[PDB]
Amino acid sequence: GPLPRTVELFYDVLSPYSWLGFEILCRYQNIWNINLQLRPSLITGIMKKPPGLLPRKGLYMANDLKLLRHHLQIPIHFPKDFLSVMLEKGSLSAMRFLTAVNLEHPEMLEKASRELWMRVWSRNEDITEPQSILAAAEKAGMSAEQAQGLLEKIATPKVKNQLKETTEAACRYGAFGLPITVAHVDGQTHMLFGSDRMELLAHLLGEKWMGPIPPA
Amino acid sequence: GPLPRTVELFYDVLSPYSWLGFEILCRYQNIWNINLQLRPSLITGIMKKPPGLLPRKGLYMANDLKLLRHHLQIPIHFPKDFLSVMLEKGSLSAMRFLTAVNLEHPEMLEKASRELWMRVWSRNEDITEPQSILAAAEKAGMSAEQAQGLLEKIATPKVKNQLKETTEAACRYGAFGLPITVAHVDGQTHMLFGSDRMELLAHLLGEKWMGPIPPA
Repeated sequence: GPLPRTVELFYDVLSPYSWLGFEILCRYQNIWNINLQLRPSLITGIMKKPPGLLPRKGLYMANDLKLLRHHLQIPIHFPKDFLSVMLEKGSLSAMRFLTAVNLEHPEMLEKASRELWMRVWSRNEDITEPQSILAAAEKAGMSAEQAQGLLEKIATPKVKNQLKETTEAACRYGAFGLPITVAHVDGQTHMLFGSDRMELLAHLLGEKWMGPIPPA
Repeated sequence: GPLPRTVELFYDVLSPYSWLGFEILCRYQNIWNINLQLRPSLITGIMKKPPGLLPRKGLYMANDLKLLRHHLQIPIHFPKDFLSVMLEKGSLSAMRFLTAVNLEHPEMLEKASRELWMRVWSRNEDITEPQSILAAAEKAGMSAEQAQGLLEKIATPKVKNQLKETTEAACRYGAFGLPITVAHVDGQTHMLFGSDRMELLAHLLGEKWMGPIPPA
């Protein structure tokens, strides 16, 4: 039959909306005729303040994630401590780990990514310490040795360069933030920003949109 | 039967995404059990730069409106001249006119608003000159005298104050930009930003989402 359309998702586990778009795409990956390609990326390679105590956009995000938790049925929870803190700690080791997973055991990438989001954006757990990464990896179903082997590659030139190259690809697609979803279909390439454009994606693909929680 | 839910749309004809959200809402106004309340507002009362020649977000908007023209079937066209120019000229008279229409002939507000968007965001026509406003009003189906009568009220304290008050209401709902859609349902008030959250709105209302172009 006709070849599946490649849909690339560029994401960083530090991004709440990246998780939301990720889950919607994963839900459609065996329904639509697509080749979902996960692209672990680093927001700090892309991103190029209000004096008010409680900025309007910050309030909006807090309210929005509350609604989207229910709408998408994803257990996303705003962190108990300052967002600034999670963000300052960063996701470098985590994204390098996911890059290593992509290179060695791509079939584990989806669950590994989900488990890291579950730490940072569901349970408010650290994702910068080695033990933290390993905990997520083992929850994803990786063996301790497998996870430890991948952990040891986080700082290798190959993994560091792959993450840079993937992040650069996002930039070349016009990314000003994550997530971006890139569909290659009908002889064109389309970049969509955020988690709220999946119905438009469906239309680009000529596929049926059944909402953020499609049936069996 | 149960009372319709009030859904407020705060908009400025200078905003392209306000037009898009407007049309989707107007399409559902007699399908869902809602009382659609149009709220003419002024972006300049709410809004509180990249050195690069062609900023990424500007490219994104250009590409996005191209896709959305087809997805929503709305004849939106990026202006031939600099956006900065349309924006510098502003929409003050136009939004005051629409405020006057809301106060005197609310049943004409939908078409009057549409015709002003058709000028600025479809045909790249001026919306600051009196003759421009009148042209849109007459296209909406207003009599020349009716339109002229409203035009003469643009600078009255009553109209000026109403526009300020409406814009202030948007601010009090947390607006950091337009459009915002405010649904009062199930004992809560929810503010949604932009034109891409209408499926979420449907879910809040317990109504069926049939895409941006619902059937008869």
